[PDB]
Amino acid sequence: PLMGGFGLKHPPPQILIKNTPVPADPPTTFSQAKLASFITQYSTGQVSVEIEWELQKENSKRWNPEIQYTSNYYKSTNVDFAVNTDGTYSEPRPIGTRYLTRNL
Amino acid sequence: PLMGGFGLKHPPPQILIKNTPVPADPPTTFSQAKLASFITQYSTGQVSVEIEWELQKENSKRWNPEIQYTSNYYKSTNVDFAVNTDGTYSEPRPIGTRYLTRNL
Repeated sequence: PLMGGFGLKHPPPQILIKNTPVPADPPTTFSQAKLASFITQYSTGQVSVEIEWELQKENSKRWNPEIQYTSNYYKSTNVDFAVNTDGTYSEPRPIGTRYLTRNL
Repeated sequence: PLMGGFGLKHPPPQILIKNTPVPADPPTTFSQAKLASFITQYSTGQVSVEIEWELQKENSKRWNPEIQYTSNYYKSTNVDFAVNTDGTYSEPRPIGTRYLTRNL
């Protein structure tokens, strides 16, 4: 994929969900038209998704130290990747996956 | 230990080595005095030491990122922890062992 990712021919199947419509009271005399009056309704719940991953361990004889992703050592008004005073979560910067090195 | 380390009651036994003295030619007439003239001599070789270590894996539910030891990302005249032009190895800074966190 050009955005980056894992191109799949059979990707994870998309999951669709809907509230089953519940009609408001129909008239007492039959009518051909479909029922246009419904009960205002919504649902809530809990969803869980668990992905197993396969890792390729880094095996390298490089002598000197790598470059690692490290949080800022210096003080700050609030922790990065954590809530602020108002409870708003925030992610301060995009984090790529390439800090290790290999030989080309 | 106050310098830091692993205090041992039976530490690794210190290994001692010496060149066995080889005398220069003694006189042809017996003498009681010990032999004061030796052959100038030295030895060389290869030594190997292999230590097995026991690690305590870090298991933590901290949400935000840790602080890691990372080499300087910015350019420099030469790599740190690597030889210079003249072949002189150098270690630019002392590196302590505590970058991870726990709850007190």
